[PDB]
Amino acid sequence: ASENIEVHMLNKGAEGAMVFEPAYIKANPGDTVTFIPVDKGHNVESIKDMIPEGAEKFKSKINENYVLTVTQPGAYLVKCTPHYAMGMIALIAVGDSPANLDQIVSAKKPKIVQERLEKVIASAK
Ligand SMILES: [Cu+2]
Repeated sequence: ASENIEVHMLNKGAEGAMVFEPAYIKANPGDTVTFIPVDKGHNVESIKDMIPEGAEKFKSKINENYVLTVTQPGAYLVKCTPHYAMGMIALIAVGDSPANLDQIVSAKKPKIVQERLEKVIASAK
């Protein structure tokens, strides 16, 4: 069955300022991911060329509870549009072995983002 996972958007979390909690999401195809802003001023958006081929781009409105359906297997890098430069990202691993994860780790992106992205990848390891 399809499960729903809740992800929160916070000004301050345990890992720092401007975060997605959790920042790492393990899901199966057909799962929904619900993005919930706790504080005002956050949204969720897929980052260009950081979702698997076949997946559709999306961008939520600020403060709305966004329901994302993941169909394609692989890795999804998401961001909060206004705080992406501050490291506000979340990774969604749908299925096993996202082949595009390598491509997501190497893609050009803010240095503070790379730090968080790597750290979540190591913790999931
Ligand atoms: Cu934000």
